[PDB]
Amino acid sequence: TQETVQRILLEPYKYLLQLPGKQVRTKLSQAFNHWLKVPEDKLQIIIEVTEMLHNASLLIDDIEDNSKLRRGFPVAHSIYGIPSVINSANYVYFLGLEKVLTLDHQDAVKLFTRQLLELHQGQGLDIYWRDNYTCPTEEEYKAMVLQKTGGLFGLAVGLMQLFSDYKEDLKPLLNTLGLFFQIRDDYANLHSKNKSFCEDLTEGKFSFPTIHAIWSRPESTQVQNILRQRTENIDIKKDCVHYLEDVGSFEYTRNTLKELEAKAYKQIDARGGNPELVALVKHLSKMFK
Amino acid sequence: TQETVQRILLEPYKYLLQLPGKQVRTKLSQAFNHWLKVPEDKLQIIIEVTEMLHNASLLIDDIEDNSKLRRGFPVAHSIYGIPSVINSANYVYFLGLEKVLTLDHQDAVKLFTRQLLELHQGQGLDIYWRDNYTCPTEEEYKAMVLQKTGGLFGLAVGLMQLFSDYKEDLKPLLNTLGLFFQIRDDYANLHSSFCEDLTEGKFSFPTIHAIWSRPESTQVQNILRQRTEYLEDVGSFEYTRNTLKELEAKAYKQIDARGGNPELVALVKHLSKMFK
Repeated sequence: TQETVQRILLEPYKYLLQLPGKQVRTKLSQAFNHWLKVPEDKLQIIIEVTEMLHNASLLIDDIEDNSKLRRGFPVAHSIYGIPSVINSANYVYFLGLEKVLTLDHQDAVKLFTRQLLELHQGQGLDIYWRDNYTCPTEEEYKAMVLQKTGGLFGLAVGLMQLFSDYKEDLKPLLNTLGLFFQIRDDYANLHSKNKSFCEDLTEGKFSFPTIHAIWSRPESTQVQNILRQRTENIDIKKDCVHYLEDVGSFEYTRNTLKELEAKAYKQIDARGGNPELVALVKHLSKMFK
Repeated sequence: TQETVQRILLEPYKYLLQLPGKQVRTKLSQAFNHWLKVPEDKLQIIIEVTEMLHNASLLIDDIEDNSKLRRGFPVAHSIYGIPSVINSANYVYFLGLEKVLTLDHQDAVKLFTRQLLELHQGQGLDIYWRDNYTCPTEEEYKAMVLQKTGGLFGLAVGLMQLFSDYKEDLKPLLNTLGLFFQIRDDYANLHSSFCEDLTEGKFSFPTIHAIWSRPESTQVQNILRQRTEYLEDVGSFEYTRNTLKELEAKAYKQIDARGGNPELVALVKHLSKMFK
């Protein structure tokens, strides 16, 4: 009956849509429309595509990170099982490709193909580093973030620019915003004090503050011992936070974010200014200010 | 030095490739070019896409069925972990789409999307029945197989048809070959345990016959899910053997209806020795 089969195939995806989300990709797309001025018919398809693909990748991320909860609620594969979530999220990917084909543009699929290939390289490296106990350098981590986060950012803005007269190069600004967002999340996860606490330590992932501490003081192995343990001991995680403070990694992260915030303002002005985008950067910058 | 990233991302996929296995999709697609006469440069790209999608779907299936072994060796996620295999397989999916774009044909991506959506609908039904222990009927299983297995055969011949003037209908033969190859794999895995797959809810052609050969009022189970609502007294393996014997004969008549194809006939006859 087709409508029946699509219903059971989208069930894990529909569960995730009800969970609390931030929709930052929507808020960044609307800010970039200040320049691009994309007609509303194409713009809605673009936004649906982007959030479709972003929501499907969250389903996959939670499996790949062994997450237990998502925003306070049980994770999707805890309820529907790993096999259903994989097939559902993967099915959504190709529903997104099907929707991209409705934009009626020869370059749209090429963009889709490139950006999804970028996101899988980013996510793959991040997984590989964690699963093979290989701590990346700061440069390597930044290069990976540009792919993992720049993937969907670049898909949205790139597709918009296909239907815009504004042809200026927005890729440097997008790279700054990709780093800014990811490192700000790394900082919040650890520098924060019901609510989850340092779940990146429990997930054993190398984040920006832990990477700095590892290479800053290689004589010590404290952070490695905690990440390898992949434990949920609150006290062990608290001791990791105390270490990153004395080593000065939280300050290093704040200075990195402040420098990124300043580059974003300089890059936004070069592109002609964008009060919506500027206001958004400032509001997110208070966290480390 | 940046191509190392690509080697890392394809480690689980390359492990399954190295595993000794028949390349039916390749020889089948080469035998179909006896009719379609695709230029060899385009045929090679089509073959690569097909085997890419095939081996990537195998990495995912083994997770989705909790398989322990493939081609006699441990499953890739038992070596590289489930996270790496999911990413690797999905990466190959979009490397396959990128390779399709090199065919330089406006209709290729539309065909790629349609078949990929068909495959995930077949794989999703297979998972749903297994999770709810609602064994499918023979009819339901065969409809599911024509998507989960024909979807890939249909991509290969469909793309070949984009570069050919041959306009004869090959869909009946493809449906026959798809059912044939699937039931043959079902027979081989269970022939040289029944209770294991049954206890675990793994539904295949021989076990489907075992369930529905008796009263089998599995409507209590079907009333618990979005589902709703096997003849002569013979063994399940023998029923599978007769079904396969019928499919081989149907394939021969359909090949003869298309003027003949000695390589295709030889491929079927060779694969048919499994149940004879």
